[PDB]
Amino acid sequence: AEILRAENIKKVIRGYEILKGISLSVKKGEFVSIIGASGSGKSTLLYILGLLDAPTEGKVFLEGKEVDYTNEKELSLLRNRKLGFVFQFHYLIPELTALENVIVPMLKMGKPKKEAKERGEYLLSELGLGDKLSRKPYELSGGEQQRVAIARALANEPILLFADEPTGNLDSANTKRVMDIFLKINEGGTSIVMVTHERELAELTHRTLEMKDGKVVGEITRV
Amino acid sequence: AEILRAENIKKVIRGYEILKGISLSVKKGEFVSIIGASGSGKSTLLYILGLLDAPTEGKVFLEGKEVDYTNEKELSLLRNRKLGFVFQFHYLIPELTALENVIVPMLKMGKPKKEAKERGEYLLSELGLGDKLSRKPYELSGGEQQRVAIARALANEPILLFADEPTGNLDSANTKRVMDIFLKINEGGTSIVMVTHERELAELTHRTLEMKDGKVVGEITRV
Ligand SMILES: [Mg+2]
Ligand SMILES: [Mg+2]
Repeated sequence: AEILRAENIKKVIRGYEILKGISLSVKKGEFVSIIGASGSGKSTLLYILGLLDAPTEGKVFLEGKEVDYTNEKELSLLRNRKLGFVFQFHYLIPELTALENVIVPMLKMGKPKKEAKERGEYLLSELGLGDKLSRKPYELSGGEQQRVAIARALANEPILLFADEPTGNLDSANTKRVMDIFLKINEGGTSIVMVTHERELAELTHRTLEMKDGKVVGEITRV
Repeated sequence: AEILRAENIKKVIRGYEILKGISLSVKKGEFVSIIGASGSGKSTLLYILGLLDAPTEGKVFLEGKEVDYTNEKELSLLRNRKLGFVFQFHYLIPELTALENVIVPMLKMGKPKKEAKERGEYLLSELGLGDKLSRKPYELSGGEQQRVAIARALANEPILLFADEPTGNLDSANTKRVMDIFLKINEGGTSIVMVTHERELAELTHRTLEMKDGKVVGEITRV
């Protein structure tokens, strides 16, 4: 039940081939991790798979349909409708409450405000922030802000979450809390593709792609 | 040449007096730091001085005029016109370039786009990011993102910068780079009030207020 495929993806950045021909697929419901040395192309690949950057060569298919990277507005539309993102950085809006931050993407897509606020409240309860709904981000710790960002990532019921180093800058306890959140999300059926520096975190996922110098050099599958 | 004064500031949060009666002033051009144990009220004070939160009791005067905290829109107006903010977190907008992120506040105040973009480019050059103008935030490291945030803080030519733990999550080299940036800004004449966990950073400032249990308990002046 493919949800994502890449075919012969290459990416040139400043005259160098950062990605050198990658093909992969991801099934609906799968938790896939990507590991490899710094400069291997892991984040570059994730940004292409997540419709943030276009490939130089190759094709990407989302839910079995080829992605057209040539109209920015239409690409943003598809991305906002289908995908959610978590990064090391939380990109909260500091003048808005934790609740308001979560419903932003829903309002953007035209979801009615009542319905949107209820969803933002369900999501935030789900992620241990029911008590911080009205808090502004500069009041929240990094770990709490990550939980706001994950709630927001789930706002439009995405079919795929992309996570780029989601536990960076997080202590042990918050790293475990956030990884457990991802595990529970994936259990509910949402696919996740996660780039990580931590092999111990990759070990908790169903499949790991190992990268080196812009190629996939290894694949690890865990049952 | 007073730029800021607080008179008998108290702040009740969830039925407890977090700030218990604080009076202070800051002169134009001064670099003031605030230190003290966790729970001393340092960040709470900074948010009131920076017009982000209202006091429960007391008065704040900015450029010798009493601040009215009762109309949110008018308070936001004054804050956006006069003050800039740096936090441990960078609050960048990840779909916008480093340049676009800096001019946001200028456009908000009605500054023409050409003039705004030139300023955003001057500021970013000034802070070692001239080469990252078109980079999206998820490409930038935490240290670089802080430099984008400091540029943005300077966008409307504020009379006062407030910095809350601006070097948290930053390594040694970036901590020094960011502190040096603050020192250069202050040299140019901009006042800065900075909350920090690091006494070694407070030692580089002109004056330090020491807090304990919601009061100023000590003051250190350095020439
Ligand atoms: Mg991680
Ligand atoms: Mg600091």
